[PDB]
Amino acid sequence: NSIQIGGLFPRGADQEYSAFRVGMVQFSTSEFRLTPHIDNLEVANSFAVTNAFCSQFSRGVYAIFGFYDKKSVNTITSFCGTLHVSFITPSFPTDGTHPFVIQMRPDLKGALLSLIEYYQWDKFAYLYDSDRGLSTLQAVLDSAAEKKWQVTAINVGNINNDKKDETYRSLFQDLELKKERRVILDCERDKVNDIVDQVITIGKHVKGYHYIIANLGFTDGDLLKIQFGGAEVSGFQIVDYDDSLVSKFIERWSTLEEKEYPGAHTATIKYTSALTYDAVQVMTEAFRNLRKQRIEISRRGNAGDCLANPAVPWGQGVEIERALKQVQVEGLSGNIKFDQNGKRINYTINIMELKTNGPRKIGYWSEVDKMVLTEDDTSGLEQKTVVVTT
Amino acid sequence: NSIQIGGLFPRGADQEYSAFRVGMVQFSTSEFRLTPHIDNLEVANSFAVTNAFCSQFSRGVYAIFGFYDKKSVNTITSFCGTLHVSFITPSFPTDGTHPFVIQMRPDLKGALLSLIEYYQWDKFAYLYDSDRGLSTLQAVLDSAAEKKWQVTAINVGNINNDKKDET
Amino acid sequence: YRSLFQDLELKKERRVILDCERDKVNDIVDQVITIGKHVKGYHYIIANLGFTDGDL
Repeated sequence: NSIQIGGLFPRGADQEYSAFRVGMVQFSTSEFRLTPHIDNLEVANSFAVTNAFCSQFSRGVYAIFGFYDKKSVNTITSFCGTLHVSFITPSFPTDGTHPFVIQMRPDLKGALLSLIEYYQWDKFAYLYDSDRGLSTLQAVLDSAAEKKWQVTAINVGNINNDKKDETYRSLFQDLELKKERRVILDCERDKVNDIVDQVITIGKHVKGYHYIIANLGFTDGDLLKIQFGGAEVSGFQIVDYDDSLVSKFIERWSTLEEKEYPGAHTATIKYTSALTYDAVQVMTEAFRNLRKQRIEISRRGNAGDCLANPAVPWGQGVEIERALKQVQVEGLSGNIKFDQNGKRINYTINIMELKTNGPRKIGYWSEVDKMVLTEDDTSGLEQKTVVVTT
Repeated sequence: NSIQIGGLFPRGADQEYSAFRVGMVQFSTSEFRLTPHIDNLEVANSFAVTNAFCSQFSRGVYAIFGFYDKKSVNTITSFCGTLHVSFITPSFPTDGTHPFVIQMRPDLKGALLSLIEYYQWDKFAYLYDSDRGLSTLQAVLDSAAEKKWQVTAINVGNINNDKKDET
Repeated sequence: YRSLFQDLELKKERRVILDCERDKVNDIVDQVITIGKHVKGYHYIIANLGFTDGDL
């Protein structure tokens, strides 16, 4: 039983495509086989997104999948909201509730809030890139109202690569006027690298400074460059490597030849690709749930124009979502659950700290339990509580 | 020499369309007269936007006119940039240098910062709707850094109208 | 290297004269970068004619 689905991907997202095919291999079943429709179009062109979308709609695919730009999110929400076509996504969570918008990336901001609550910062700089969405900034500012924080947010993503240099030295010099010791970066994997590099060159990775890297790729980042600077560094990890299923994933992940699956022949993996690999599992789990519900879904693949007026929804697709959010299985990120809005729920994220020996977990942020310190920290290994009689 | 053009007026903007009619009256000329393709569709719905857009595109209209949402801006920019079709809007300006884009609103930003400098303020709240975009926010914060300003921005616009009083 | 400069910390040295060939010069400099001991309050003296020849 072929089951056609979409397969949008940004170019240069090779690791995700590789892990995607890995998902196709790992979870293939005799009962039916998925029929991906790969499309390597840039997400920057919303029109091109429209093109691929109508294209797969012509394919009559029962599902569509891919990344999206903040520039593109409104388009996907508009169409999938209109045509009642379900759409899973690794990308950052939608700022607004929408139908047919499953989203693999857990909300991160609340954990960030609790994280600040732990360090009890009163004031700090806050760098950010626009591309993931400014909503996090809106959050930290709203908190800043209640928490009387004097945050100094600044965008950095406008800067050209060609002059990507002095702009930083000018920037951090500005931070010196406030003598900031505390900054939360909020940038892309690459921008994280360049920023850390410039911090190295200016030497502000010395003890007395501190940093917070607002993303799931904290372990993914190459932090070895600054491990010894004495400044403390901490971030987030959706994917524990100590997990059994994870280590098992690594056992084969390293093995794959790069020629077939480039970027895969490594000890680790980007969390995003991991979310992809999980997402395929979720999809296939849903379709497995369909036949058990014995619900026919054999819609015509000749959907015709997506621009057709009226754009009548095909109800079988509408049925699909009803199952999709109800799905629940383990993945590389661990357990996953969804709200009626398609946002992830009941997720828990592993707070991380870099240390001289290497990076280490210290606690986990539950959706309800918020920050929770581990058992390691709360002990007497290096130092414990002393009873003073007086 | 009648000349086909687009028409994309969001619902509930009657005064705008009326003004458009007055514009059609004041500048009508024998050399040519415009042929509007007026439409009343939700600005928020990028899908419907694309629908009417491609619809007029089927007309092959030599120009298009209408507004856009901050959500929809990427749509129309992506199209005029791709389709090399000219377009004009009275909506708030794009943050980027987008080809085949015309826009009637001069940026209020520099005048705003200037006005700030005139009062020589140091501390202020900054209430904002999301809808016109956060560019002014990025700007006022930018000037805030160098000027040692203490901004207190807040997103009032997400509040539900059902209880738009308690908040 | 890290063991080495840590030893310098016991004397809290702010002042060091390197005297090495340009390759090991560059390496030691890189390590100084990684350990971050190139902030204000430290100083260095590179004892060779290649002071411009090396990256700085």
